[PDB]
Amino acid sequence: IDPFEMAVKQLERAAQYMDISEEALEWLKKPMRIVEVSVPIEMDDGSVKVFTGFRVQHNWARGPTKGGIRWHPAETLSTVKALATWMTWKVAVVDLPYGGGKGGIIVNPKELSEREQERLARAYIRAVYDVIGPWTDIPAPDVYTNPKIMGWMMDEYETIMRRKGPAFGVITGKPLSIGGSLGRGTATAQGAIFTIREAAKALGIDLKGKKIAVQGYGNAGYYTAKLAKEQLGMTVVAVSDSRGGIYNPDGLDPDEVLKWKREHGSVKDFPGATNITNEELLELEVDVLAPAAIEEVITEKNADNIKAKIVAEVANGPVTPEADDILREKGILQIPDFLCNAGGVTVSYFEWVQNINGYYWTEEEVREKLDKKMTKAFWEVYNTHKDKNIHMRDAAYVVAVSRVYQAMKDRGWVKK
Ligand SMILES: N[C@@H](CCC(=O)O)C(=O)O
Repeated sequence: IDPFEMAVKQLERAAQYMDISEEALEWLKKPMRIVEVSVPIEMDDGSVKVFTGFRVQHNWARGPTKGGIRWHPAETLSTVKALATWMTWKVAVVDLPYGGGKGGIIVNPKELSEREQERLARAYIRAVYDVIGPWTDIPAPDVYTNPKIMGWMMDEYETIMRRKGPAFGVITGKPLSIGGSLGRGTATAQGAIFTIREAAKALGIDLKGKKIAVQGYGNAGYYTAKLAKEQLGMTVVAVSDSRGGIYNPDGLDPDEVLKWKREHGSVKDFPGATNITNEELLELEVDVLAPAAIEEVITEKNADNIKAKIVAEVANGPVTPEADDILREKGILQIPDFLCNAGGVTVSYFEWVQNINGYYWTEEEVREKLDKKMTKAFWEVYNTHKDKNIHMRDAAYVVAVSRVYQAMKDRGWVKK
C-alpha cells in the first residue's frame, strides 16, 4: 500500500476524534509545496549522471519547515510526502516553531565514492536552493546521510548565499567544528529516557532497580539502554540486535555488550547471558520495553503476549493499530512513536537556535532544555489521553493537529 495514502488515512482517523473544519482537513491532506529537481553530477569516469531529488514542504503555518534528506535507491515522491506529513505532527507535538518538510534523492550511496557523494550533495543544494533557507526550510541528516554530507551541503549553501546571513542555520546535524551542536549523538535516546521517566511518574512506578529490554542495538538502542541504566538506575536484562539477542536477569552492562558487538560483530553468545531471539525477547516480564529497531514488530500475533508495563516506541511505528488496541485493552501504557523519538528533532531545533543566535550552549544546557520540552510534551499528550478517553497515539495526533490547525486559523488561511 502507498505511504501517502496511509498518512492521509491516519490524519482522517485523528480528525475523527477532534473538532476540525472540512476545509482545514482538505488543506492538511495536501503538501503546500512539492519540488522535484534533477541533480546532475559528473562521475569519476567523467560521465555525467542525473539523479532525481525531492523537497516536500507539507505545511509552514507554525514556522519554517524541518526534515531530513534520504539517500535511498527505493525513494519515491510518495515516501517523501508521507514523511514530511509525519514531520509536521512530530514538530507540532513537541511544540517547536516549525513546519513539516522532507527531502530525498533516488540514489544508491553505496556505489558512490566520497568525491561523487560531495558532488551529489552540492548539486542537490544548487538545485533546491530556491526553496530552502534558515527561515524557509532546514534540512537534516536522515537514512544514508550523515554530518559529513550536512557540512558539504551547508558549505555549498553558504557559497551560493554569499554569506549574507546565518548560513550555518540552513541545515542541522552539522559537525561540531562548523555550527554543530552538543548532545546530537544521544538526542533520541535522551528524549526517550525522559519520556519513560515521565510515564513511570504518571503510572506511579519507581524505576530504581526495575527491568528494561531493548530491541535493536544501534545508536538509538544502545544509548537508550546506557542512559536508562545510568540516569534511571534500571536493570538492563535483555538487549537484542540484528542477529540475535541475550538475556540476564541480574543485569547486563551496555558498554561491555557494545564492546562484544564491536569485537565479534554481534551481541550473540555474550558471556554470562542466554542467547534468545527477538520474538521471545519482546515478551519478557520487564517494567518497560523499548523497541528501537525495524518497524512493525508488535502485531496481533504477539500483542497479547507483551508483559511490559510501558512500551516506548523509540523506533518509527513499531506497533500496528491492532496491537495498539490490544495493548491498551491490557492497561499497558504506550508512548507514541513520534512522541518518544522526538528528541532528535528537538536537538536539531536547538542547533538551529544556536546557529541563528551565533551563541552556542553546553551539554548541560541542551540536556535541561530537552528535559523541559520532552516532559511538557508528554504531559500534554497524557492529559489529552485522560480527558478524551482515547488512545495515546490518537491523543498525540489530536495535540499536533490542533496546534497546526490553530496556527492555520491565526494566519487566516482557513476561515472556519
Ligand atoms: N527524524 C528524522 C529527521 C528529522 C530531523 O532530525 O530533523 C531523523 O531520524 O533524522
